[PDB]
Amino acid sequence: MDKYREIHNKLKEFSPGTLTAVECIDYLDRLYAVRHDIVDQMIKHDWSDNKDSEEAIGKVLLFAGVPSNIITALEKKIIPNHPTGKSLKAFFKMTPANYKISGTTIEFVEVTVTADVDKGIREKKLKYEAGLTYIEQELHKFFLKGEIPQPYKITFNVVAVRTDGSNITTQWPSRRNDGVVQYMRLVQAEISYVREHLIKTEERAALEAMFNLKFNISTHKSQPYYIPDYKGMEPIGANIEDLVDYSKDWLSRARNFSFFEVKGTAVFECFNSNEANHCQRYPMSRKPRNFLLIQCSLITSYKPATTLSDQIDSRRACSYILNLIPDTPASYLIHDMAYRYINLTREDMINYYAPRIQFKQTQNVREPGTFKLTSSMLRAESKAMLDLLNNHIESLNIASHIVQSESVSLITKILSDLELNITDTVLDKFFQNETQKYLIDVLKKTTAWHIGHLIRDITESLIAHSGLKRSKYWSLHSYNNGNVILFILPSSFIRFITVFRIGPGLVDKDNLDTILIDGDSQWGVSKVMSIDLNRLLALNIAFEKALIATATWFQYYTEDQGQFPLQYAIRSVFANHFLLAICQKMKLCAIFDNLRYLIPAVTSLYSGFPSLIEKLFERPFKSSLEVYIYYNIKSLLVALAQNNVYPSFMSRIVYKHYRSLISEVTTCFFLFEKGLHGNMNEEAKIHLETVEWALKFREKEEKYGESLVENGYMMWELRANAELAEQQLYCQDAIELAAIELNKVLATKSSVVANSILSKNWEEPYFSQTRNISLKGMSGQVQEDGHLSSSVTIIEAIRYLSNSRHNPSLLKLYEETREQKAMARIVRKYQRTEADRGFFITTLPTRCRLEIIEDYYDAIAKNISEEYISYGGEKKILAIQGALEKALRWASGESFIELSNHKFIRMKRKLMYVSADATKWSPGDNSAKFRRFTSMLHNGLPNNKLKNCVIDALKQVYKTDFFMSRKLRNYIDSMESLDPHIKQFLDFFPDGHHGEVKGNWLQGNLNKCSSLFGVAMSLLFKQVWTNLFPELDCFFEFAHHSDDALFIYGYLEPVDDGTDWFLFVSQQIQAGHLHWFSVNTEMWKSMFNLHEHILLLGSIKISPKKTTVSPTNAEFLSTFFEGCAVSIPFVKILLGSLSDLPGLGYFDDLAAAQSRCVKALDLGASPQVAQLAVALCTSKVERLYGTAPGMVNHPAAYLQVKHTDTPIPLGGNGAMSIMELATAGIGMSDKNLLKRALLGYSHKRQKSMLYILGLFKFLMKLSDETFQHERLGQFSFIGKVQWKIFTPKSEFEFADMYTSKFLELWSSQHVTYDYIIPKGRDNLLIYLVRKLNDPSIVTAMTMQSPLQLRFRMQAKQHMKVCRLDGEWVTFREVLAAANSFAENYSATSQDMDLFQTLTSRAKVARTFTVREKDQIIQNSIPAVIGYKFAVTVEEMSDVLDTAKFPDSLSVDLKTMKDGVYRELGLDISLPDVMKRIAPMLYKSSKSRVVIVQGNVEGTAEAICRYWLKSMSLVKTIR
Repeated sequence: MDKYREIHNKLKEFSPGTLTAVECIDYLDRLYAVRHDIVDQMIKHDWSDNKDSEEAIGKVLLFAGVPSNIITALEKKIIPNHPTGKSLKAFFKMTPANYKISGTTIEFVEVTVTADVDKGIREKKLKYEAGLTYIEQELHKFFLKGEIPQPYKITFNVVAVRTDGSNITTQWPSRRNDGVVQYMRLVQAEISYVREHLIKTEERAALEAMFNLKFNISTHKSQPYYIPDYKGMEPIGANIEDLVDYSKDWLSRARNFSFFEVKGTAVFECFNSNEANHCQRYPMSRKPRNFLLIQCSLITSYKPATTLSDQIDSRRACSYILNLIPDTPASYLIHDMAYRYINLTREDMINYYAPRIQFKQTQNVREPGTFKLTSSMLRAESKAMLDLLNNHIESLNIASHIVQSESVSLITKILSDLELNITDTVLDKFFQNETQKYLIDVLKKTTAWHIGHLIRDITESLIAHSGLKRSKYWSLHSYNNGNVILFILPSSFIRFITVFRIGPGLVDKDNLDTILIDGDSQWGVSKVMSIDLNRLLALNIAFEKALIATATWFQYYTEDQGQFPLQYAIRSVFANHFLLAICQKMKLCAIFDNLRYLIPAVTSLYSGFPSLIEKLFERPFKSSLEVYIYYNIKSLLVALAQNNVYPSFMSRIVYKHYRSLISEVTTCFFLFEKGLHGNMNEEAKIHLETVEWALKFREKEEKYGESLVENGYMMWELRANAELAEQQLYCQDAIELAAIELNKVLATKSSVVANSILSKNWEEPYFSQTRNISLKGMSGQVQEDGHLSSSVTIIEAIRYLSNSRHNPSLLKLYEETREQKAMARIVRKYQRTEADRGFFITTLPTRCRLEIIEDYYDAIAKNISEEYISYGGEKKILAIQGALEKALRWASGESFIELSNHKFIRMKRKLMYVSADATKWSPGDNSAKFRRFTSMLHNGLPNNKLKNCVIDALKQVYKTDFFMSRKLRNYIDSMESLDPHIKQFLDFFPDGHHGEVKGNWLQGNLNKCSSLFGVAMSLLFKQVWTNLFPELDCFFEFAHHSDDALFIYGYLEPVDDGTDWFLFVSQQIQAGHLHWFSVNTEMWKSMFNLHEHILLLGSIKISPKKTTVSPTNAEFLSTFFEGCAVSIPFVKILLGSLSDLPGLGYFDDLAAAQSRCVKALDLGASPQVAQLAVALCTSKVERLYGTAPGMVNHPAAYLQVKHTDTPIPLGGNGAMSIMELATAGIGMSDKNLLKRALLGYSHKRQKSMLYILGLFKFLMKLSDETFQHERLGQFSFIGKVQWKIFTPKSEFEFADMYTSKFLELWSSQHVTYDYIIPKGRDNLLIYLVRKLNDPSIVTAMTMQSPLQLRFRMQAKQHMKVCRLDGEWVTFREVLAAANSFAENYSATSQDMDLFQTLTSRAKVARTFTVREKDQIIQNSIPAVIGYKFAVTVEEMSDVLDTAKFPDSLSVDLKTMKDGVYRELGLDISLPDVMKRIAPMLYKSSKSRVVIVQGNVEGTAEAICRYWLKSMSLVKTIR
C-alpha cells in the first residue's frame, strides 16, 4: 500500500495531458506491479512460505530435501510435452510466485490478475504444469531407484483474479479480502485516470494500441493468413529390402574405381601425354607475344616525380631523342612528337604544367598536360602508324626444349634484374626490430622497389591523361632524369609508347618495337600498346600489392620455420610477387586457381589429378611467363608426387607444413584482380554450359518421357534398364528411404523441429526484412524489345509496393505471385555489387519461392547441427570433432569374425578419409527430387499445410525462362562465321530472347536443402551397407560444411598373411553371397563405389576432379573449413583495401581502408603485417587527396595546429596504430582529441585548445547528419565535410518519387525509423525512397560503372569537390575557412554541454562484443531505441512487431538508462542526448568474429591479451 501512495503522490503533480507515452507506460506498469503485489503479499502472509522474495524451482526442490546431484543430473533433461521444448535446467531458474513444502508435498501457486480468468489460468498452466509434472515423474523414477528416501508429490494451482476483484473470495477465501478489494479498486481507478487524462490527446491512440499489444491482443488482431490447401504427395511403398537386393546384385560384379593412384611416374606421363596432345591440336607459333605492360629500366635510385623536375627531365629527354635516327614508323612518331614538344612556346610551357584552375587555353595547348599535334607536321610513317592503329588463336611449342630454354632464360634474367641491389608504441619496438630490419630494410635496396615507384608514377600520368576532355590530345612525360620517356596518343582504351634506356629491369628485347644506338647508349622503343582502366588501376598499386604479398609470405614463413627468411629468399619472393602483379592476365589467374586444387591432388593416396592436369591445357600458351610458370608448376608437382617436407613454389626453401604451401599459391592467385573476370569470354561459357545442360535434360525427357524425368523413376525400372542411374534423374524409392533414415534421427526432436519451423515468422511482412531490400541483383520485367532488365531488389520492392495497397507476408506474396513463370538471366558485369554472389539473377517471385524453401529447410536442418551439419559458433566444430573422435576410438580396436565354431579371424581396423564437393550446386541437377523428399520428411507439425506450400513452391520453380544477355546477342550477331556449337545454342532460343530450362534452379539459394538431402542419402548408404554385411563391424561417418563434405570409411584388413580371409570370402561366395566378391580386397574401394552409386541415385555426382582420398587428414582439415565466410584468408582483405574505395570523401575513404585493415587483422593477420597494410593504405589515400605532408592540401600549411592534432575530416591522420583501431574504433581518435581539448580549455584557458574546439565546431556546422543504419559509409560523431559525388547519366527509377525536402521533414519527424524497418506500406515506401537517395547507396549501386571507376581515379588534389557555403570549392579553401572560423570563435555553454556529451596450434572462431550486452537487456538494442523514440501509433506498432519480447521493453529502457548513467553518466530524459549517443550503443550491440589461435575465450580482454602475445612474430612476449 505504501508503493501505491508513492505512485499516487508522484501522479498528483502532473496535470492532465502532460505525461508522455513512455511515462504513462511506466506508470501503468508499476501500478500493475502494485496491484499484483497486493494479492501476492496477502497469499504470502496467509499460506506461502516465501515471505520476502520469490524462489526458483531448483532452490525450492533443494529446500524440500531433493539432493543437489539429482537436480544437476535432471538439468540435462528436456521436457517432452513443453511447447517450447525447454530443458529442466532453464525450468529450474524461473520463479513461481508462491510455494509451500509440507513433508513430501510441494505445492505451487501462481498469482495473476486479469479480466479473463480462464485465459490467465490456462496460460499459467501451460507455463508451469507440464514441467512440474515431468519433474514429479522424474523424482518418482529416482525414488524407485532408491536414491530418494521418500517420493515427492508436486501440485500446481492458479489464482486468477478479475480486474475488479469480485472473484478474489472464490479464488482464495480469506478474512482479509475486503481491504485487498478496496485497495485494488482504488488502484484500478487510478489506472483509469492515468489512461484517460494524463496522456496527450495526440498520443492517446498510440497508448491504447500499446495497451492492446502489451497485453494478449485484447482487441487488436488480424490473423487473415488461411494457408491455402495445396495438394501434397501420397507416400508410395518403398522397402529397404529392394535397395539391399539391388546393391547385392550391383556388388557381385567388378566396378571401376573413379580415381587413380598417385605416383610421380603417373603424373609425369600424364603431363607428357597432355603436352603431346596439345602441341598437335593448335596452330603452332615461333614468336612469343608481349606480356609486360610497361617496359623500363633503372640504374640509380628513383626519386618521386615532381612538376618542376618533370619539365627539366622532358627537356633533356627530348634533346636526347632528337639525336636519334628512327627506323620504324613508331620511332618516326616518337621523333615527331619530341620535335613538337621542343618547338612549344614559353606560355605553352607554362600552361602545360599549370593546374586546371590556373590553366588557360592556347592555340597549341588545349588542355593542361597535353598538346595538339596536327596531321600537317606528322610524317608519312607516323600517318601510316596512326591509320593502321585506328583502322583495326595460336599456341607455343611447350613440348620443345628450345622454347623451354628461351622462356626460362628470359624470365630468370628479368627476375635477377629485379632482385639486383641498386646503387613510442609497444608495437613500434617490435616492428622496427623485426619487420623493418628483415623486410623493409632488405626490399628497400632492391631494384624492384624503385621500378614499382616508377610504375606508380607512370600509371598516375596515364590516369591523369585518361580524362574525357584530355584523351583527345597527345601527351609527353619524362622520368629518372630523362632516362624514361612516355608518349600518349589520342585515345575505352588508352594507347601509349615507352622509350627507355636499355639496362637491367623490365626489358623484353624480343618484344620491343626497335632498339636505337647513339654510341655506347642503347634506347629501347616499345610497341604502341593499349590498356584499359582496370589494368591501369591494377598497375598503379602493383608495388603495394607486391609488398603486401611479400609481407604475408614473410609471416607464413616465420610461422612455419619459426625463424626469419634470409635476404636472397625474400628478395626472390618480392621479385616474383612484383612480376605477377605487373602481368595481369586471365591465363595466369586460371592457372593459379587450378593449382590450388592440383596441390592436394598430388599429395594424397588417390585423386582425380589427370582431369586437373588436362584442365591446364584448355587455353593457349602465348607469353614466355606462362611457360615459365607452367614449368615451375610441373617440376613442383612431380616432386610432390614423388615425395609420397614440402618444396616451396617461389624459392629454394622447404616447408614443414602443407598449409604454408597452400598459402603460397593462395596468395599467388589473390594477387590477380577480379576486374579481369567477367569479360566477354566467361559469360558465353556460362551461357553455353546452361544451354547444353538444358538440351541434355530435353533429350532425356524425349527418351524416357516427361513424367519419368520429373517425378523420378521406379526401382524396378532401374533393375531393368541400369542406365537410369545417371545425373538429372532420381529414384523415388531412394528419396523416400533417405527421408525415412533421416526421420529415424529427426523423430526424437519433433517438438524442437516444430518450434524452429514456427520461429521463422511466416507471418511478418516480406519487404520489412533486410534481405529483401538489400543491394543484390534481380531480374526486372520483360521489356518491349523482349529482353529482361537487370535491376536491384530494392528497386523491385519499391515497384511492387507502388502498385500494392499493403505489405504482404511471405505466404501471401507467394499466393499472389504463384501463377507467374520464373525467369532468370546473367548479371550484367557493370551493375554488380559487393553483395552479389554467383552469376544468375532471378525475378521477385522466384526469390520468394526460393526463400520459402530455404527457410523451411534451414529450420528443419538447424536441429541436427550438432551431428552432421556445421553452421557457426559453438556448433561449428562439434560435428567434425565427433566424427574424428569416433573414428579414432573405433580404430583403436580389433575385429573378430566367426568362420566356424569359436575359431575367429582377426582383422586390423584402418581408416580412410574422402573430401568431396558433394553439396556444391551443379548445373545438371534436378529440383523435383526435393518434392518427394519434403513430402516424406517429418517436421512434427500437426498439419501438412506448410509442407504442401513448400512442395507447391518447389513445383513452381521447376520451369524457368532463361534470358540471354544483350551483349552476347550483339556478339553473336557480329561475327560472320557461326560455329556448329553456336548454331545449336541459337536454336535453343526460339525468339532470340529466352528459352525454357527445366530441373536446374540456376544457383538459387538452396544450399541447406541440398546439404540435408545429401545427409539423408549418406544415412541411407550407411543403413544399406550395415544391412549388407551384418557380421562385419564396418565403420562409416561423415560431416558437411557449406558446400564440402568429408566421409570417413573404417575398413578391415587381414592380420598376418591373407589366407583365412580369402577362404572365408570364397566360402561366403559359394554360399550364395555373391556380393562378397567385392569385399575380397580393398573393402574401402567397394565402400566408396556403393556410396557413389547411391548418391548418384539421388542425382548427386561426386566430382571426379576435385575429390581427394587419403589415409590421413592433412588436406582435409583446411579445405573442409575453407569456403566459409569466417575462414576467408586475410590476403584478400589486405589486397582489397588498396582498391574499390568508396570515393565518398577523404575521411570516410580513410575510414573504409582502416576498417578493411582491421577486419583483415581479425581474420588472422599478424599485427605487424596489419600495421604495414595500414601505412600503405593511408599513404595511398593521402597521395590521392593531396593531404600528405609537403603537398598542396597539407593541413599544417593552413592551420595553427600540428598534423597529429587535426581532426580526420580536416585532413587529419588519426591514431595510426592497428591495435588502437581494432580495440577502440576508427572514429575514437576524434573523440580523444576533443577530450584533450576540453580538458585543456576548461582547466587552463589555453588558446590553442580553443582553436581546436573552434575547428570541431566548424566541422559540426558544415554537416550534422543523423545516423541511419542503412548507410554504408562511416558515421562521424563530430560532423563531416561534404564532398561532390558521382552523378550517373540517368537517376534510378522511383528515386524521384518524393522530393528531398519531403524526405528531410519525414526523417526529422520520424526518429524511430532511423533504427528499425517500417512495417506499413506507406512508411516502407518512404523509407525505401529515402534509402535510394542516400549518397552511400547511390555510390554502392554504381560501384563497377566505368564512369564512377574513372572518377574515383582522378586526383582530387586540385578539384573543386568540397561543399562550402552552398558552393563547390577546393579542399584548401575549406581549410582556410576552417582556420578563419577557428580564429574568431568563443566557447558557449550550449557548445560546452554538447562537446561534453559527444565525449564519453589450432585456429578457432571465437565471436566477441565490444562492450557486451547486459543480461537484463533481452531485446535488441535497435528495438529498445525505437521504443524510446516511438510516438506515432504506426511506428510504435512497427517497434512492437520488431521486438522479440514486446512485453519487456520498458524494463529494457530503464535498464539501458541505468547503465548509461553508470558508465557514461548521462540522463536519457533530456532532449537530444539519445540523438547523440545512440550510434555508440548500436555499434556496441553488434558482434565481431575473430580468428584466434589458442585457448582464448570470447571476452574482449582475452582477445586483446592474445593480440599482445602475437605482437612478436618469432618470440613469445608473455
